[PDB]
Amino acid sequence: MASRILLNNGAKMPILGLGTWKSPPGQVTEAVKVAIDVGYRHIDCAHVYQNENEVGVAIQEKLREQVVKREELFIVSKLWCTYHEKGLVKGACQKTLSDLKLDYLDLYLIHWPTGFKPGKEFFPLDESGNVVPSDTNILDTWAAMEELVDEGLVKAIGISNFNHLQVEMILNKPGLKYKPAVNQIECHPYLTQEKLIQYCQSKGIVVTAYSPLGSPDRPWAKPEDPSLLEDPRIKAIAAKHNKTTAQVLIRFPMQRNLVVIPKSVTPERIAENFKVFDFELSSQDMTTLLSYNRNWRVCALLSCTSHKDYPFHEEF
Ligand SMILES: NC(=O)c1ccc[n+]([C@@H]2O[C@H](COP(=O)([O-])OP(=O)(O)OC[C@H]3O[C@@H](n4cnc5c(N)ncnc54)[C@H](OP(=O)(O)O)[C@@H]3O)[C@@H](O)[C@H]2O)c1
Ligand SMILES: O=C(O)COc1cc(Cl)ccc1C(=O)NCc1ccc(I)cc1F
Repeated sequence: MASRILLNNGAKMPILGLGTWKSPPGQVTEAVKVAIDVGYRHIDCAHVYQNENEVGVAIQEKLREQVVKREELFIVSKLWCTYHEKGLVKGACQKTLSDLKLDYLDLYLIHWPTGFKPGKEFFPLDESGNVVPSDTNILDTWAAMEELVDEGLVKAIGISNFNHLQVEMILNKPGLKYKPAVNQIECHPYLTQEKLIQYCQSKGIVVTAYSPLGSPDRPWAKPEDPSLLEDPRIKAIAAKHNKTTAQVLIRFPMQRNLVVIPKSVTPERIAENFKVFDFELSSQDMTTLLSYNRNWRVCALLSCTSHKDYPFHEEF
């Protein structure tokens, strides 16, 4: 299987990338350096992760060392919810560019479909704990994203955590100039996303699977939640292939024509996670993994559920 997938902007995107949410700032520079040294060419970032400066130090060092050329890297970031307004989008993108020490992003995503009140706080709340919306909508935010392409700040634009109706709304936007290249969504054997993936793929939108290992380090994890890495059924498939459970969990979305972005700051795991191009899951393996779906989400948040554009009320 080829290492990159063709986007609807004409550029190629590496199907494996390194995730950076929760990567501590004192560890992520080494994580990204190691990743690039062992072959990663795609890094998934976001302003809200609070570690783009440190990710950028690694990228810049590897470019300066001539370990890789800029054209060989595929750097992704995301517009946070408190920057959905017309007059804030460019500055948000530029802050990310400055922190990453880049003059363009390969892909810039609307991180969530919901706009929040601008200000210092990433999750502005009212006194009862509900997020405070902005009156921005996904269509006007999209027009602002299109401007970034036309200004040379980003090579591609896309969306993240958009449900099928929200994707459809973007595709049906009056005067749409650039289609979204990517929809980045949670996807793993407990949340298989067949409906949303088929819709996006049918429209030429590439899907990126986040939390492919079930995000065991998510800060709201409960001791009782289901665990992909410990699931004996997945362990069995891994054993049959002489691979680790994580390697199976990474290969799974790859064979569905998805991009996948496992996170690690552990050098041995960063390397392990990249060794997924030399085996194949059978169709039966794939269908068996799909059968484990239970519609379980890592990524959901009660404080945001009443926002008009919160994505997870719809079935898909
Ligand atoms: N667009 C969005 O809204 C959104 C939401 C969630 C995630 N994402 C992106 O997707 C990325 C991945 O998702 P995620 O961070 O939620 O979780 P994940 O990649 O599913 O899991 C990360 C966890 O798995 C561990 N791990 C990694 N490789 C392992 C291995 N080979 N064996 C055992 N454990 C392993 C990591 O530990 P160590 O790091 O300690 O090694 C970490 O605790 C994020 O970092 C972010 O870039 C985007
Ligand atoms: O959103 C992400 O990329 C990962 O999740 C988070 C990352 C950070 Cl730095 C802070 C918070 C979250 C988090 O609560 N995500 C869940 C979530 C956020 C926003 C909305 I709108 C809905 C959600 F489910």
